Amino acid sequence: CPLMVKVLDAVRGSPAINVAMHVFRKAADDTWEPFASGKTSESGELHGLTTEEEFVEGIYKVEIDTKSYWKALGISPFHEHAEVVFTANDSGPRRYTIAALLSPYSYSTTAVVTN
Amino acid sequence: CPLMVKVLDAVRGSPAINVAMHVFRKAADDTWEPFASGKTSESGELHGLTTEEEFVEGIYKVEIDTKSYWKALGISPFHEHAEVVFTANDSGPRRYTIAALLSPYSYSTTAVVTN
Amino acid sequence: CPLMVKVLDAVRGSPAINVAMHVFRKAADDTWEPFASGKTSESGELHGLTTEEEFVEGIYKVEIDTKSYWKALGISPFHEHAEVVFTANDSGPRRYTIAALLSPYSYSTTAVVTN
Amino acid sequence: CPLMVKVLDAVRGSPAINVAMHVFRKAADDTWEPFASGKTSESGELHGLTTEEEFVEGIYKVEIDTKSYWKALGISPFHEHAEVVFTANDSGPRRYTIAALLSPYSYSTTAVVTN
Repeated sequence: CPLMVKVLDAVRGSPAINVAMHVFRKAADDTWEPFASGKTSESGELHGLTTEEEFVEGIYKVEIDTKSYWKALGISPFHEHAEVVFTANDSGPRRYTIAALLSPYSYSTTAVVTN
Repeated sequence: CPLMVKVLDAVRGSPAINVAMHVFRKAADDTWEPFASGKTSESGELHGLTTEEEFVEGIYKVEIDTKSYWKALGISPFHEHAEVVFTANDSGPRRYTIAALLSPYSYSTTAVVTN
Repeated sequence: CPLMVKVLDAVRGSPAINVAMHVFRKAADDTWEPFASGKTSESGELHGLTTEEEFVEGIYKVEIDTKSYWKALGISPFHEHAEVVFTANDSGPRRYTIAALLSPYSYSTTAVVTN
Repeated sequence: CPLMVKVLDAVRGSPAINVAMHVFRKAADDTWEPFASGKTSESGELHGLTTEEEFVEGIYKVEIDTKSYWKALGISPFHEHAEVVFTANDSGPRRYTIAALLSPYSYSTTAVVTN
């Protein structure tokens, strides 16, 4: 599993469950093409977005719908979404774990890249 | 000053100086219209992006060129950039300070919204 | 001002106001000798803790009373406090700004060290 | 497993391996008593510190030796250590995952508490 995302809620100290996200890949003509999508599970994780074969070199964008997450909890948050944009697999295949830590007016994002 | 950005470098323990960024407003056709840009000062701050009259309600994106910053320092970064996307002034004009804390494989962004 | 602390609230998107903290210096017997304290202003900042003459090399601890802050806001926190422990002035006097970003179940602390 | 710690390196985008930490519990007389210790594995995780039976209610402190971690990589970091202090099990037994994200001049810590 070459691309996984984990989302935590910094207010409750819990996984952020049922958070929707879409992944995009930059095409040769510079547009963002839809690549994969999913929502976080009860553990705050989203697995199975792609395969080693499909996940070729390129620039990818993960757009995490954090606004809908907060709104369903009654909160009007600052950010519309949390976006993570990165070049992947430039030196060969790697495994990427993207973590997002959510607060109503702040988010943090971290990448763990393994070989 | 309705919109200010402050950037810190978590590797060196300093303001992040000469960080370039662009501010976009979302157009009617859902494309991003650039409208302001600048680079952070010796204090890591960028002021004077817009004015209260011009800074009307809408969705705004700040794209911070973190990759160029880390490249200029000889340090390999993960992200292409750090984006902050938010709806402004939904309850009337506010002063926004966007605070970004940068590491090569992680960043955080926080909004301090004052009235 | 050799030592300043700035605290932000990631839930409300604001300076964290009236946050109490104590500064300790490590004694010869490895106990913590209190020597300064204060509470953050309307801007979330605490200035005037020490002076350049008094702020000699040594190990210092800032204990930020985050639990009281969250309790005063009616929000359940995880931590008893946020501690920052550091050796000061190891290469000669520096100006230290300690920046703390607070959420109920997460915090970050960053040092901006200028010369 | 009621108490686990995970440590990541924000510079390299990797688990922080072989990071030492000590856990303490506040005694009835207010002193910190040694509770458990260990070092992070190749995955940046430390498991098996305690048991459900042993991990009674109380105030606990995790002192993570982040300075030694950075020094072994050639870096003189800001913090002496990263300390996480918290009341545990106040409403019955819970499972605690403490995460720490390390940069030379910044650290973040998060708690995920599950029932």
